[PDB]
Amino acid sequence: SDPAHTATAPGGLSAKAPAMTPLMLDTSSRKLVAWDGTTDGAAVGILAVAADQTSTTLTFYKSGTFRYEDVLWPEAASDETKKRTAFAGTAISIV
Amino acid sequence: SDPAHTATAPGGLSAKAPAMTPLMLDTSSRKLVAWDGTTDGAAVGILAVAADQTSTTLTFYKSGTFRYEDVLWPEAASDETKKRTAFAGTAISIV
Amino acid sequence: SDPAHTATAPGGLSAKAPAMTPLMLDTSSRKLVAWDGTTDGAAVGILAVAADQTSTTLTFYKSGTFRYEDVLWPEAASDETKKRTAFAGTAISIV
Repeated sequence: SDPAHTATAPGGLSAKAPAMTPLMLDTSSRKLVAWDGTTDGAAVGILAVAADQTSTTLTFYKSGTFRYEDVLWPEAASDETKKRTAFAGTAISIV
Repeated sequence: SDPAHTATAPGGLSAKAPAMTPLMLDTSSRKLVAWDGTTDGAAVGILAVAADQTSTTLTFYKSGTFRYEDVLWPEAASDETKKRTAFAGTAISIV
Repeated sequence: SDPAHTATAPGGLSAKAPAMTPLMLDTSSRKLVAWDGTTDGAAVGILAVAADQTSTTLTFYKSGTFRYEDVLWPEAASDETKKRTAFAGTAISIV
């Protein structure tokens, strides 16, 4: 049914991040960074391999269905519905 | 070919919506609602399972290729081109 | 591996475009046109069949993984990172 395809892109993480972390683009450099949890519609992917500020390239999921309880959401994303639709319009969804 | 993958998310419809209805996010709650046909780029999916105002979860297509004539476009979407590219950037397209 | 799915949409090119040309929506007509290389986040597809200003329909990739070296980026897209994440959030990625 729904394949979880991976992808790679330049990383600009501020700190170490585990797999299952939502990612967004930095608006200035357009590197992948952790989603802030507060910018609506900014999530673009889910980190697939743990990484940090030294990681030049990140490996991330660009498709699939992920359980709500399995994604390591940022604490600032305090609303369950906005998390559940954080990937709407991408090939990623939340169950 | 181009399988049509489904997804689920919280719903906030105000009226009955048959399958094949384009959906957008509500800008306040970020629940899935009917695409208004007037906010450019806001369509995120196509309802897969008929639903209504009591539906708490909507089941929607997040990929696939759909015939222009089969999608139940909102009437306020009066321009054919803008309908045909309403899903550009998503995994959905119109033929 | 990650299938590259095609799509069709109304085209609005003003010049010849070979296959592998990044595409964006025209913000007035919402026809598919060449990505300018400067509007951040506007790339929505990669042309799959060469086209020109006479083409009424463009045939494009809406998913897949493409090599950075194979995509025919516009000259104005001068920053490698911004090209590499030009499709983030779509079903397309760059390797």
